Amino acid sequence: PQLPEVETIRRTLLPLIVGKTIEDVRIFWPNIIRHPRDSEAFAARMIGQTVRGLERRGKFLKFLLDRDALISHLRMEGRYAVASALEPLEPHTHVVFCFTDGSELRYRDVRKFGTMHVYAKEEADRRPPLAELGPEPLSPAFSPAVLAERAVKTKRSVKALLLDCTVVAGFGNIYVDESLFRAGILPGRPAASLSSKEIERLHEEMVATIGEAVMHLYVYGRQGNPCKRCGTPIEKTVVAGRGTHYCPRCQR
DNA sequence: GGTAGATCCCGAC
DNA sequence: CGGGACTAC
Ligand SMILES: [Zn+2]
Repeated sequence: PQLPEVETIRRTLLPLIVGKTIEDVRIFWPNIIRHPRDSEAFAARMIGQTVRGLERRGKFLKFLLDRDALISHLRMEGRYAVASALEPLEPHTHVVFCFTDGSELRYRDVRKFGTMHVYAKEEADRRPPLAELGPEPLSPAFSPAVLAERAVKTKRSVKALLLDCTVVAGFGNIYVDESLFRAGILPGRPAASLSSKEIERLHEEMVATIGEAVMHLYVYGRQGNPCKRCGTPIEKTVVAGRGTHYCPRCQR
């Protein structure tokens, strides 16, 4: 799930778990648990705590309990469901939080790339994976000025810059490619090569693109198909180690 | 310190 | 082969 999907999850999941008390935590793939390193300590500390809130930072979910926060990332294919402890689990279920009311919060992930970290609430923001996370793309904290400052100080491509979690929180591949197209900027452009005008335009499109989604693709996954604006075949290459889609006419 | 690289998984190729 | 977010040049 990308940022907008994670926000939907945050909004929809909260009422399904708020006020419920954890009675057990069951772990079927320990590698998902990143802190405490010992999955048994992770499970033990959560028992007896009640879910009080659910927040989002980038693509991370932050479950707020009594004492602790659970920081969860779903990566490409992770998903949460709330269901009865009486029913068989769905395939690829790796972590289950059992509540005293007989319901469960279940984490599924066919790829097993997801991560979970638990810390005392007051420590979560200064520990991995939240430490160093950049500003929310939809917050005034993410400004053209902030973007420009990062762009000038690097030799990397503009795409690499936007994918950097320290630059902006949870701005995914699909939105990077779409935003760059809408801004008329080639993904392989050196970040430092962007004019003040281009930085302003890029910020504008980043906010518009992801903002619209949080509330029709031009290039992403459209290689070999005509550009919706000019008819030129969309091309796909590798930039910043990722599949990258662009129109060679609209973007410069 | 900045930057790339190794790293995890497994279904679709 | 792809992909989000600790180690070594
Ligand atoms: Zn075009």
